[PDB]
Amino acid sequence: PKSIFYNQVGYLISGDKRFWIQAHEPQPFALRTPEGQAVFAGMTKPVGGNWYVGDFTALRVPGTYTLTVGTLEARVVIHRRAYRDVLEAMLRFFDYQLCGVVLPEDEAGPWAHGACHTSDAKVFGTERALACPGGWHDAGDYGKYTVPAAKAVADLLLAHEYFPAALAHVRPMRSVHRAPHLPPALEVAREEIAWLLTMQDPATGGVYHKVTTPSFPPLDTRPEDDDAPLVLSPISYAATATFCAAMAHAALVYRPFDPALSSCCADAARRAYAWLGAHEMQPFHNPDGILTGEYGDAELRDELLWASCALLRMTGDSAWARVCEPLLDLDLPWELGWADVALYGVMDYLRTPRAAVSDDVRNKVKSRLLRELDALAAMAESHPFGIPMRDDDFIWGSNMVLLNRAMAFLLAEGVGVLHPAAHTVAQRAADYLFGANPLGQCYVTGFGQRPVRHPHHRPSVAADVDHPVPGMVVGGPNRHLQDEIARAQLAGRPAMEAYIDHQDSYSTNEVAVYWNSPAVFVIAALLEAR
Ligand SMILES: [Ca+2]
Ligand SMILES: [Zn+2]
Repeated sequence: PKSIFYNQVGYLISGDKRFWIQAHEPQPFALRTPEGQAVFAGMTKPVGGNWYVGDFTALRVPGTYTLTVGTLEARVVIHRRAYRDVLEAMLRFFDYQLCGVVLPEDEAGPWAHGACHTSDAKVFGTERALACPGGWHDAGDYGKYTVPAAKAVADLLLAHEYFPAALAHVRPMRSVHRAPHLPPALEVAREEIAWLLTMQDPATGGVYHKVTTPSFPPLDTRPEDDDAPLVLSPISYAATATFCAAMAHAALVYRPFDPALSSCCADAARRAYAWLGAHEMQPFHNPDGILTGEYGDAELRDELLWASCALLRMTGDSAWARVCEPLLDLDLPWELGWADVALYGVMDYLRTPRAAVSDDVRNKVKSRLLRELDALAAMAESHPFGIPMRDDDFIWGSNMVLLNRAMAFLLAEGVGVLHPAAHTVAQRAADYLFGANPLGQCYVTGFGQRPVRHPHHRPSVAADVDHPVPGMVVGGPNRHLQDEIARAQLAGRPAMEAYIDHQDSYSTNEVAVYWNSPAVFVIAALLEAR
């Protein structure tokens, strides 16, 4: 497959521009207008392994150019807002996943419905029932889970706070949101917050782990065709803590837009934390008779960290610094979910007014955060595609691992922790996700020259349209070959090549709400840069 590897979505006018080829020496290259006029030229340079890169960043005039190097040819496009449409489709994906709510045909097209899982969820072990209407279907399945929901919400909320201008005029589905009509990111994220609120037991303040069917309906199964009884898995520490942090964050962001919802989230967060103080950290386990997504976790101190730090920033009360800061000194991995969420708390802590926290602890936190970014930067400098990844990092949901890492750079920039490689990593992450990889694969449905055509997504599989729901970020290459398709097809291939666009490859070609949400953040960042 001797080919030119590039960002198949496009390049920003004022953005960094790079293409990849396999070679053993530098080669001259050139870009020409559609009419054949040479407008740019340069030399490729080695970046490790068999890989060479070409840099045409200085080419600022928008349009479609013919890139030539050696005998190889490719067409790249430069646009003022090249990632405008893909960002829109990425946020619109959340509306496509909406549950218990009719999606109008004029907006949802061939994947329209219809109200799925309207059944009042029976609490596990009992006959009492609460109405738990979504909200979003988590992944390719239709299950709704509290823990990963908190990440998806937090990311979209963070995307709004950081890059409101880039998201200001993206349009979610028209007839599914209420008043006051919020900025698109907040307009979309509110739906998941609303469902999450109904997941909190008013009796104990605790939060149910997941409301799903007992088992997984077939890949072919339509949402409404899935009418199995809805189980309500027990309250868990992880569910309550992540709920608490997400609500405290929601209560803070939505205040100048929806004061009514802001008030409701704040009270829900406090009650949720009250539960944490009276219950031990117990790892969730699937109830007997439940085989849906467990989303378990044995380490729960980072959840408490996030919950504490979120309430710290929500209240601005230095009383929270007493519980936050000891947890911040722990050697927990500072990551962005869904299981390891410590960095979310770190950010809330750093975005808290300096007068409410300890200076020496704040300096230590900033110092560690920079070290972590330094390590990622070193990884990106060694990687041929400039992304903060090693071979053993390419596991289940490697694209989220990548995107979370790019997000960490951009988040830290917002709190005065500026690493010089931050915006380079952001572009490289987008390049990789949009085709700049050993497979030349655009890992987003409905975009690029080699798009994802057969994702592990039941609404997409159900419809016989031979093209899935657009704007879905798939899991990406997984070296552990954790499905029957991958183990047969992808055996022997390098980590970055451990992907296949097969609808039955759920460990490489699955989608998720918490996979699109960091994608929204990173892509919005690139558009905001202008
Ligand atoms: Ca954890
Ligand atoms: Zn549903």
